[PDB]
Amino acid sequence: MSGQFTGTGTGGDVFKVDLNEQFDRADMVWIGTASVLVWIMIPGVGLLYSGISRKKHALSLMWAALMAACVAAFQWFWWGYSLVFAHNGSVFLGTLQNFCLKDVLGAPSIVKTVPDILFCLYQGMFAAVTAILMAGAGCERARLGPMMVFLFIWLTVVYCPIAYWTWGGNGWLVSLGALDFAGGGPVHENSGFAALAYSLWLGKRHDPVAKGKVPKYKPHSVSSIVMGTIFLWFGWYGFAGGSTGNSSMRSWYACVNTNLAAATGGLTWMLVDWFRTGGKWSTVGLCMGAIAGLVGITPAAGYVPVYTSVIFGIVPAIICNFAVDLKDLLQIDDGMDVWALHGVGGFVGNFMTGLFAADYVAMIDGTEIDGGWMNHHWKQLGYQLAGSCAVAAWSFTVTSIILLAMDRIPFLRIRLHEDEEMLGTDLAQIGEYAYYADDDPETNPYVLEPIRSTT
Amino acid sequence: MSGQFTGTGTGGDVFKVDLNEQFDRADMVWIGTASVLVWIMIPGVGLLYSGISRKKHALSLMWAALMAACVAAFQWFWWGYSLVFAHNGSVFLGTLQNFCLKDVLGAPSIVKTVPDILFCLYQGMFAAVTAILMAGAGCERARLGPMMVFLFIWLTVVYCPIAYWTWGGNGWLVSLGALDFAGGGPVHENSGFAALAYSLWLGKRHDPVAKGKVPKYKPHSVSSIVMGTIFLWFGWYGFAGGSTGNSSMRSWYACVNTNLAAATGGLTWMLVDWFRTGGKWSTVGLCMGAIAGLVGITPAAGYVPVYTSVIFGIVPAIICNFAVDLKDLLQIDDGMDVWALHGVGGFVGNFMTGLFAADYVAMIDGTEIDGGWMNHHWKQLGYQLAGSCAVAAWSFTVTSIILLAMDRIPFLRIRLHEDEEMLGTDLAQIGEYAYYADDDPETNPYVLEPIRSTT
Amino acid sequence: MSGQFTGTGTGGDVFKVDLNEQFDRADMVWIGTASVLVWIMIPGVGLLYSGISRKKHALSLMWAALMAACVAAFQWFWWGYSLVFAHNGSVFLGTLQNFCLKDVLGAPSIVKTVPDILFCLYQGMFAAVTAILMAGAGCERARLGPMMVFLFIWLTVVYCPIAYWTWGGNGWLVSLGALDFAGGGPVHENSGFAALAYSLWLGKRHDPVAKGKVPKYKPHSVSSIVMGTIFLWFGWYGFAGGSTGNSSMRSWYACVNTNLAAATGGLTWMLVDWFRTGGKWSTVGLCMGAIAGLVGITPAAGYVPVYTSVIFGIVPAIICNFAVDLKDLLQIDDGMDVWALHGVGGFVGNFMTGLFAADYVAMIDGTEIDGGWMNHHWKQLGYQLAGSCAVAAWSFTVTSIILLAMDRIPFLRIRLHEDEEMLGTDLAQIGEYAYYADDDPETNPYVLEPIRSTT
Repeated sequence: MSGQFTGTGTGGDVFKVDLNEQFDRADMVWIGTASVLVWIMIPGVGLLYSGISRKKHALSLMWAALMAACVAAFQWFWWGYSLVFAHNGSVFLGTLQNFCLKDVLGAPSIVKTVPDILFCLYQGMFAAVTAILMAGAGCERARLGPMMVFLFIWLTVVYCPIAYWTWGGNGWLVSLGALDFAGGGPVHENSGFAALAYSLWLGKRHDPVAKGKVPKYKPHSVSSIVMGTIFLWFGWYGFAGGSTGNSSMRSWYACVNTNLAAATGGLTWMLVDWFRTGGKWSTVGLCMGAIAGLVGITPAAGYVPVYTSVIFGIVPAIICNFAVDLKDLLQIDDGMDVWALHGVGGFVGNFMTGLFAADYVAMIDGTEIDGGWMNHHWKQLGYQLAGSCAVAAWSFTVTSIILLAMDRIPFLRIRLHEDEEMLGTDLAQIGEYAYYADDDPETNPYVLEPIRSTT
Repeated sequence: MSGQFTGTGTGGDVFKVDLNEQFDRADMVWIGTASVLVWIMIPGVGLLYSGISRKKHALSLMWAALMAACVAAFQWFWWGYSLVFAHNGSVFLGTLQNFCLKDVLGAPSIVKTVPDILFCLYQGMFAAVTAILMAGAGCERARLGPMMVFLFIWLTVVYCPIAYWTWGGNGWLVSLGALDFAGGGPVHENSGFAALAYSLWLGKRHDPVAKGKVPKYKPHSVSSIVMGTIFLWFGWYGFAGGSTGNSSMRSWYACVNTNLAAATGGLTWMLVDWFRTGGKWSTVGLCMGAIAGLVGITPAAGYVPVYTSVIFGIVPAIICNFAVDLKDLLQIDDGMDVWALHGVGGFVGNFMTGLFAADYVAMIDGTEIDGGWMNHHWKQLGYQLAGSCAVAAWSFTVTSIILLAMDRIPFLRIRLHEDEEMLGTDLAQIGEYAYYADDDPETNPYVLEPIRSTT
Repeated sequence: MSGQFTGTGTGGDVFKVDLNEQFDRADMVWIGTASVLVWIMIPGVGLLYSGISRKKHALSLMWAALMAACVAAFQWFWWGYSLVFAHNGSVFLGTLQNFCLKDVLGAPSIVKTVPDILFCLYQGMFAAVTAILMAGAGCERARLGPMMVFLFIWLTVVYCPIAYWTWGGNGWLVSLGALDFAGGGPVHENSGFAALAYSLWLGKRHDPVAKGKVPKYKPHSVSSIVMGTIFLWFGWYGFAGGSTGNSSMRSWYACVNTNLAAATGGLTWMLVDWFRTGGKWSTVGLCMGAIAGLVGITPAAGYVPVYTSVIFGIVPAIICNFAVDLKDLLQIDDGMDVWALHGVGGFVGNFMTGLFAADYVAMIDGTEIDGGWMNHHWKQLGYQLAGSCAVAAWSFTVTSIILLAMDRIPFLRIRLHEDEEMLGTDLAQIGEYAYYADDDPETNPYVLEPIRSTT
């Protein structure tokens, strides 16, 4: 009544109008397919960080990726989507108008080429990828119940505000003119500096794997590293290629850039390791460099000329390779790989987007930008820096607050203090905890949860 | 001659007309993509049931999934497609009009938005998923040759009639008005009660893993469980999202519902295990609950409001978690996990579809239904029950007949009697059977087939 | 200026025209999705050939697949795409007009339904699949630096000319009328006869695994075989289904043919092994037969009637199964599995395409061909043979030249002579090479590179 297209609410009355008439069907199919591709990045993250670990984590990140898929999907439905995309928000956050996805259907989303329900599906996968990056960064000696509560809180007050600034209709970074093609701020920079907060507050200090003359690479499972890198590179075609919101050839241009950045990242990191080790070929390094290039190109893929995409592989791979060495200077391992690849890599890619963004690349599908230094729009570089500094500041500070507030509450503390922690070898010889005898997550039906040596 | 569009046979003469003009190209692309996604559910099933097993099966279900992909694809081409979709069928079964896919091309299928050749591709994947569920349920001490003959027969006289009732142009459940969005009857309820027939006739009785005080969860391979659950959740976007037959936003609505049902299923099952074990976190339980929610939402995903999708996770996860305990009461393990998740989960989801189905959800793409209790269409619940009872009755009874008839034929008996079965340790010390020395399917080039201790 | 559609160069001025208006959006979405699917075939190849190996390769092919993805993507961007698709080529090779993908954007590609940038993405995946087939065939005792230089050279002077003959605007096989639906010449025949050149020049002679009474199947990892076969069959829907360049139902017809050829290949090979071993069921054989059928149907999938697709499974599976026995006659293992499946299988499929190709199958999307023996176009068979003989001759001869020229240059030699090769057990007891103590690529951070026993 008349139920015709409103652009608001559900978008119109399905008994009176065909809400699909507002959208190009092929735009919708590509973003639906891209959503399925982003979903498999979630176990990709878990396999990557399970395999790279120089310590045997009690919690298996391949399994924890499914936990994170569950918690993130519930959080997004409950209020995460609304806090980012309620079409009635301020410049810093949305509202609860779409609580429990009420009225999320056929109105054109902030990306006008797809309806709200499809943009909800797609952008929910980005929230889930960020959740498993965060669970991966903070997984060492984590308690599972507190970890799930932590992810729910962290998505609500760290991810959703930064996403709003980046993508929301009134978000202040959008208005400023900062460029972030595929969510490098909300996913990579954000999770990387949240990882850093974990590292400096809850990570183990003077860690035996980061202390003295110890190997930079000493992986738990190379096959897990490679399988994770496979799922991540495969899924990144949806992550970057879908960030146009349409079926135009800017989507395929973005995919070419993504593949070439991954390829030149992997080769660059391996070559850097070859110089730095005196002639060894680093299995871990090739995979880390592919990830550095994928992270590097994320803010840029739909904005930069194809030949510059090799720079988004080369330069993040070099800078991140040396960032990992900071684990030695701090003597801290926990959380630091996620910070090195996603935090440093995300900062570097965002910065370089202000150099190489081109108005004629964006205009492949009609997208209008001032451009970067390629267009002599010199001010663009400061817009990038303002966004990166704001994301890093908010993620680091608020994550720190959550971690330290939970640490003060005994049943929410995410990581026990060691003097509180009964060893699994001793739990096993108690009958109530005999299942700790099996310390191999491939056969144990139960998570080897940290237990307070107070019962 | 004139070769114009007939709606029958091949659909028209390709030298005179463009058969593609009848269809929206984006509808076709989504259903083609959805078909590829359903295909990877096939190894998903195999990995899931290989990993969950409390017994070391001689036949590897990850490998047997490829066997099932082969046998199902051949059966579907030979006559399975025709028995379901020959456009000239009765109310209980189709015909042999499309034997060896004769004349399967460009006529609009029973789903009018895609042509016959594409609907054949898509629906053939559902048959294959059901084949590996059945091979998984009956895999313990199976003989491979008899198993392949069994699957061919079972698809023909169990799957294809139930599929016809559910999807065929004249199928009686269609006419009755029963709702089954994505094939929960033909795939899940059907395979689950066929599994039950296996369990009660050919499964081992007084089984040491189900007898006395034994662990409910004792998995063969947690990594296989998790990888299977990954492929299943990823592929389920095609399974449910493609069941609209089109590129409309009802497809994406169905995907949101599927993801939220999986997410709330996984968390619910894990929480139930946490209460029931006194505080342990169940690795197996999280994955089983995701599957219970995916099964639960299958008949409902394109029919129910988004906020009700959490109920299709919560309630199947609870009921299935207690259904698994029935393995203790019966002291039978073999076949029972497939019955618990797909049979019980499929029944519960189908039942709840009669409660929560809504005419305004179906109408997102113009689909016309009376609705469920959400529309005060109280009679809908009895239509659901009639379908579930008919599927369970046919699958249980006819599977029982096939299994017991094959058991009476020495060269077709699917599972040897134990008193007929030479132990692999003794075969190994015979020179003709020395390859039984390697009882690990990761390195053995040969299936460790059960051998009659009569040669 | 006027910047309107030119059909050349970038295709027009993005500030004046919408280059996307030239293309059906759903055609573009399917080819973008198909590109992502071909990408996962790359690790598919690596897992397959890592798992089938009867020798423990020091270089892990699952990891080397990512290396090959990197080197192939760079080579394609640098000049590989231009050497195949520069719209200004001769009848044997392209040019450097699109060096570093200059001007590759919105002009219609040689496949007029997609733009250059998308055809570049798609066809680059075929180059990468061929790169990992070649790295797999030559992986035994390979040195990694020389291998990467070899792949770059081999793509440039073996792959790119054969691809040009097959797909280029003026390619001589195109003009002759040879049929090759999905690149069976450039990918399978080419890599298979390049593998053969490796086998006969650099492979080990009188090899203990191929000499005397030794098992035909003795795999390194059955799970790797199965996972590789999963990724290959899943990805082949993009490989074959995308080779129409469009969203028509010829794409879905091609997928039905691909699935049925894989299915009948797998069953046929397993049955042949069952007869030939006296009743054993071959795990490796089922997977090899699926690959033989996938290779067999590649030149044919969009050209032959559905019922003939079973012949593209049966006949390649039989001929390839006996081709593998040639490893016994030669007493050579290295490289020969890639030749047997891709070289022999590719030749057989190409040959049979001249028998079974049908003008009424091609015309499903308007494609015009004379047809094969199904249309009494008897000359078609000689066109197939001319292409297969030219591909095999060029690939074998030029690969031989590259391998033997690199062998003469000490720092480029791909495989050390054994008398040059220090054993890993002795390297380990040197302090500079102690990391050779860990000969298991699952935990070693470094490739176990062959070292000259001269330092």
